[PDB]
Amino acid sequence: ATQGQVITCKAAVAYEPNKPLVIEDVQVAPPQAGEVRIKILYTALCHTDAYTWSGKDPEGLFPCILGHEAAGIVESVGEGVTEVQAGDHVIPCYQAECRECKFCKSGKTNLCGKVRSATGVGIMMNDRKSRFSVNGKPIYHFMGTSTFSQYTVVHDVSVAKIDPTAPLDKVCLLGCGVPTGLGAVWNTAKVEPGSNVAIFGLGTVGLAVAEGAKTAGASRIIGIDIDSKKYETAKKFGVNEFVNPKDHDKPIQEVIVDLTDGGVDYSFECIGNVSVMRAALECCHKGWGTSVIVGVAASGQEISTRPFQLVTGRVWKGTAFGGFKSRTQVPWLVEKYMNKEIKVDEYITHNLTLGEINKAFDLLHEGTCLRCVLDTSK
Amino acid sequence: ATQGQVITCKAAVAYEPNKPLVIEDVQVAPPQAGEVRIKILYTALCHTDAYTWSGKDPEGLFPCILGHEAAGIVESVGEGVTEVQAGDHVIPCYQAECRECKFCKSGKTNLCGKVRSATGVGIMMNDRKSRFSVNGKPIYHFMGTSTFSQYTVVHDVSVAKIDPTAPLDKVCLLGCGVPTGLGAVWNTAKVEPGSNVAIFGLGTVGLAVAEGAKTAGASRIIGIDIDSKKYETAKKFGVNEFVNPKDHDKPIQEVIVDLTDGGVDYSFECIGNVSVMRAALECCHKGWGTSVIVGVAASGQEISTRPFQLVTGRVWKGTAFGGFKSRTQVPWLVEKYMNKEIKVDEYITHNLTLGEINKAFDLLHEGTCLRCVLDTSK
Ligand SMILES: NC(=O)C1=CN([C@@H]2O[C@H](COP(=O)(O)OP(=O)(O)OC[C@H]3O[C@@H](n4cnc5c(N)ncnc54)[C@H](O)[C@@H]3O)[C@@H](O)[C@H]2O)C=CC1
Ligand SMILES: NC(=O)C1=CN([C@@H]2O[C@H](COP(=O)(O)OP(=O)(O)OC[C@H]3O[C@@H](n4cnc5c(N)ncnc54)[C@H](O)[C@@H]3O)[C@@H](O)[C@H]2O)C=CC1
Ligand SMILES: [Zn+2]
Ligand SMILES: [Zn+2]
Ligand SMILES: [Zn+2]
Ligand SMILES: [Zn+2]
Repeated sequence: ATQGQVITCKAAVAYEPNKPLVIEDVQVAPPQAGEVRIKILYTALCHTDAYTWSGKDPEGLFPCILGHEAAGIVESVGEGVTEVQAGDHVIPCYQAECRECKFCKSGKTNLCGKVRSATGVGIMMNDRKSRFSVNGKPIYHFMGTSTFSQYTVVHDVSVAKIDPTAPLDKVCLLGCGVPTGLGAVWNTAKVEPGSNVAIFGLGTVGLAVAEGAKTAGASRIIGIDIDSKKYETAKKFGVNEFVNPKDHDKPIQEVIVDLTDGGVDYSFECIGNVSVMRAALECCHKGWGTSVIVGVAASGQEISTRPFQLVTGRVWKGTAFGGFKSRTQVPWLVEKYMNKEIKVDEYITHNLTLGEINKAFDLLHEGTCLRCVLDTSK
Repeated sequence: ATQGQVITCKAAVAYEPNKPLVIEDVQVAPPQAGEVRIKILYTALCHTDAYTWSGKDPEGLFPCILGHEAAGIVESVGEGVTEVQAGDHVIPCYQAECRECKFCKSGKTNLCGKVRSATGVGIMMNDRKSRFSVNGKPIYHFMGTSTFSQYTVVHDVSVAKIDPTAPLDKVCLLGCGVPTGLGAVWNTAKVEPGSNVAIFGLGTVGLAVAEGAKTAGASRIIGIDIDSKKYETAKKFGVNEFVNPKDHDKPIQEVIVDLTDGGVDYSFECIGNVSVMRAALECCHKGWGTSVIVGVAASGQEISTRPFQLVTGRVWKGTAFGGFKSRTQVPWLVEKYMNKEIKVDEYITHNLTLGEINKAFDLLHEGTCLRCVLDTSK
């Protein structure tokens, strides 16, 4: 048994903004009530990790174990945990689903407040302390997940139990960008067959929106990116027209309006840039157009438009994890992937190891990844 | 000019139930106010035609010119007609869209009563007489369309103006089965991505439902037909599992429930058989399942179920022309076909001429057609 015992293991610790992550031996405490200790086998990285690592995250706390896109196998569970057990295959999710709060009970949102008072400050609810340490001193959790490690401890309300035959080096991506993108189409916008759609930003999120739109039956799927190399790549995900704002003097919204004779039925902003968010709203069609903000803007940044845009029938909205309830629906997305109904594999451009995580981050930084997946054994 | 003049032309006249249609020379009167005379180039036939021809239609009136799935070119228009003109390419529709009645104004239905008091009894609204005759004696219109003719006269509220570059030997199918099927999914049911669907009856309507479901993002698309040869054909339209009721002693609803562990999210009955309609309702999932009746049952036939089926969350509904507004949306479907977003060609199994219409009906009778299209020039 490792159960009830401290586990020493490899993990990538971020000690300071912008410094290379150091691969330490760390102590992972056993799970307390309501907690789940997971053997993480594969973890993906994304710009959300890098953002905090670069010291730009006002909620960032050092030293910490980053990582929030993973899949693994439950090693043990704490007192009272019943939905997973040792041996279950799981995806830890930064977005909880407690099923007991007024948000979960509402039936009108996927947001759940249950553990965010602890996970927002790098600790666990049960004792308001961390489960990670080196040389007797605590290392903060990150986003309730901390998946840059061979083992992590997470709240049971954050653990999705998945099909035990799913490939763990692929379905690690179903914890972040892919569900956000697909559900922005399916849940937040509810795009109807024949809709025309604009997608601003063709990274992983944007490409998942394009797949979502394609699956929902959209007609014109117009991608907008400042990097024209993204178009060739985006075609397999369903993007079927492309505009680079740099090729035009006019604001991009006017360009899209001209291209569609009035605007799109739905737009999605998958960058996190307030000016593009405004453009995405303003390129929607009068009367019925809807824009969904998926991008996460920096602190203090504001979106603007003229109220006539909304008075004349446009709707402004946004999405958090595609509107998916994590514990209930991440398993459902895994099922759809196993049935070849959603892409996952095609988003993984590189496969490295946890040991080479610093190299993964260099790949991320240079725009070379869609998703880079890390094997935590080496 | 043929305009303002009577036109003599070929047309297939049905004089008596079950007798071979006779290809006469007929007189087509010029259009009066609100009417449109159309040079019909291609017309498809379907079981709706045959039903009336076989004398089973209580609204059937003889002698008559059958046919309701066509495409052509406007020859002339009557007083006051402004939405089409001579030379426009058109699809005459059995379902009007006047835009002025309480049904059109409702925003809650595609049914329009405007001309059905005349078209239901084989005549025109303007003068309550027919525009067809042989040897001075009147021939009734059928379904406001009468497309088994080189020329017909229809109400302007029934004429969809379409893209002038569309192939008229294909888009004749967008006046009946294909929109009914696609819109049963898109408009009546509003099937969401990932839904499981059952389709009862894999003719043209059923196959259009399958295409609709596929386009909407459905997961399991289960086809049910008493002819197992329909499965191979149905696969290209999106059917991905198949059940023949004959291979099972249990009622088909129990079979589907077993296959899906509880039932489908949506079912569609595309036959017109009250017992299968009940089966389609009862194979829907508790809590949220919805069945859509597309099939048109015989007079006096009734559907039945136990109320607990509905009390426990199933919804029973039906569709008329897929919920599409004809004049506004048939042009839209043509646009989608031209953009390769909906199939049309694949439903056309044979191409004959109006002269061989009796042979077309034999093909129809033996189950050999999905859709048989007729060139009216020969
Ligand atoms: N709402 C939510 O729950 C979630 C939001 N996100 C957010 O989604 C956004 C995208 O994430 P990823 O796809 O991983 O990022 P990414 O960095 O891989 O992709 C960004 C893309 O936007 C393009 N771009 C940058 N500036 C542009 C401009 N001015 N106009 C057009 N294109 C431009 C880049 O060329 C790049 O292709 C981020 O803000 C991220 O925080 C991510 C996950 C969940
Ligand atoms: N609601 C509306 O607006 C419209 C309704 N319709 C109706 O849709 C229905 C289907 O039309 P089409 O596809 O042209 O007919 P079809 O005759 O081409 O297809 C009927 C299919 O049902 C199958 N079938 C017959 N009995 C069966 C059973 N007991 N169980 C399972 N399968 C069975 C046959 O094998 C055949 O494949 C008809 O009732 C027609 O009147 C057609 C157009 C519009
Ligand atoms: Zn991520
Ligand atoms: Zn909750
Ligand atoms: Zn028909
Ligand atoms: Zn009307």
